[PDB]
Amino acid sequence: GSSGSSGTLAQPVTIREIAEPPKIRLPRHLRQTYIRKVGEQLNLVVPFQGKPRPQVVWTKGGAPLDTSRVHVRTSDFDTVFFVRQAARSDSGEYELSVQIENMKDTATIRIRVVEKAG
Repeated sequence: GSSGSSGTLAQPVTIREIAEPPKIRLPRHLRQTYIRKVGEQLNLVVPFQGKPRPQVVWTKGGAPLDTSRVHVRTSDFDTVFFVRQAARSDSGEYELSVQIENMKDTATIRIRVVEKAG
């Protein structure tokens, strides 16, 4: 008779697979113009998920942090951002992207600095 079926011949593809995809868990306190005062110390904890070890990239508009005066303590678990004094200048947008074997993620953060009142 005549049966029906699909299929083709072609060597398989062997390639390592990812354990867990990158995910930038943004808190509710970051989903809004971060209002802060000048001089005060900044503290931002943006947790990230993924495996085996998701990289953490920090950029301000497109360029990486000067990493000269800023103290960025990234932990396998989550990353942490802090600053001695929040100068009105700092006020901008912090983009956080997670690098992975064959995956990548991005995120935006709004930061606003206001001069103390007197």
